[PDB]
Amino acid sequence: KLKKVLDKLRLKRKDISEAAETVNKVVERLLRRMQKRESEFKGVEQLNTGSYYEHVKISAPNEFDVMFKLEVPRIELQEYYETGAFYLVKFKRGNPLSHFLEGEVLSATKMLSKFRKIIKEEVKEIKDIDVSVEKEKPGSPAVTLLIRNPEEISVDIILALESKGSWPISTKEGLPIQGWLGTKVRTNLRREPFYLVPKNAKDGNSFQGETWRLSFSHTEKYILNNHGIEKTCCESSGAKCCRKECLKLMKYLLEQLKKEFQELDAFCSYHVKTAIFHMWTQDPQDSQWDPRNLSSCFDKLLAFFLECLRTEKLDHYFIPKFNLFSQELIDRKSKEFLSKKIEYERNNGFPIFDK
DNA sequence: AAATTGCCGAAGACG
DNA sequence: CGTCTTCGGCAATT
Ligand SMILES: Nc1nc2c(ncn2[C@@H]2O[C@@H]3COP(=O)(O)O[C@H]4[C@@H](O)[C@H](n5cnc6c(N)ncnc65)O[C@@H]4COP(=O)(O)O[C@@H]2[C@@H]3O)c(=O)[nH]1
Ligand SMILES: [Zn+2]
Repeated sequence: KLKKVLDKLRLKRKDISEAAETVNKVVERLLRRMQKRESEFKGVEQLNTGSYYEHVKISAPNEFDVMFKLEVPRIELQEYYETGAFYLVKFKRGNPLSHFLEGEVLSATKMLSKFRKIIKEEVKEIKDIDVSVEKEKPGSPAVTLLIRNPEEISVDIILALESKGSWPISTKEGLPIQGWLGTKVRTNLRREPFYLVPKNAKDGNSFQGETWRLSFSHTEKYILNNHGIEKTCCESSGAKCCRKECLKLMKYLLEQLKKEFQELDAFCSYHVKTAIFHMWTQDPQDSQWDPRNLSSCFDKLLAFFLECLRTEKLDHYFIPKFNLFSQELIDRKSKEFLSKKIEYERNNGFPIFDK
């Protein structure tokens, strides 16, 4: 049954070819524009991120996430209150970024506005492809493209500051992978740079326009590609596990529920991905994720998610004091609403999987 | 030093 | 299952 759902969720090679060809053409053109010439974003490099490049994209290849990352040396971070995730950026000259300053502080809003303006002008010159820039979203770090290939494809272009220093201390007790992927992996991952994206902290019913947010799309991608306690997990001379399949089933469940209940707008795939990371830490043995145990693994994930929902607590995997299910982010009656919907599908063999 | 190229793992496709 | 194929990612090369 779950097996038949996964077959339905599996992407088609022909759809992947058509979508990728068009997406890569458009992105490459955008990145080229950033490089040339008197652009403040001149040194940006591309990193592909999110569901599709993690191989956990379901149903259709119609959503692509890409980071344009700018190394900016000699920055000092100041934690915006005690959020753990949000920061203000200051500088340790006649530099490319001096006009994005709001006093001594590097403004996320200003920098993102220019970045978006450049993309809009470049997109206007694309004539062989039907692509447009979607309207700006409140507190989004993304410049979102809309492509008609003729099928609809969304591409999020995410500006990110790259910092080569050690990660901010709010992450010190995050990434608890020591009994799973191990201490050498954790240490090496934490020696990689960290990123800030111009997503603003929500302060009441407004946004703080200078704040940036930590991003670990890079570490997350590595983990999804290197997810076993055994090095050969899912390799050609190793054993297939069901970790990713279990994540797909969960994303699907949430996706289907979101399509018909508007009171679930505050929930998203990132909550599901965060939940399963915790599950992978809780159950690190590959033997616990044998494909023969898919049903029980999915049920265990469901139970864990319901418990996060009920206790109003889902710790960011990298920033443990940052609660994705705080009352401030998601109202209590939204969590109770999702709770009842999940229990129903769980007690009725997921009729919603039949669309 | 932008752009090309080699190399192969991940996973879809099909028997 | 095994074998084949395409795509993504990386960095040496020029
Ligand atoms: N592409 C992309 N979109 C993002 C990201 N963060 C947030 N968003 C979209 O930006 C709009 C405002 O974000 P919200 O905080 O209101 O809603 C998000 C956020 O709560 C959380 N979420 C999603 N992704 C993350 C990541 N990567 N880290 C931490 N929290 C995350 O859940 C909601 C998910 O909805 P979303 O598709 O992200 O839409 C957000 C809103 O459009 C981002 O990093 N990358
Ligand atoms: Zn595996």
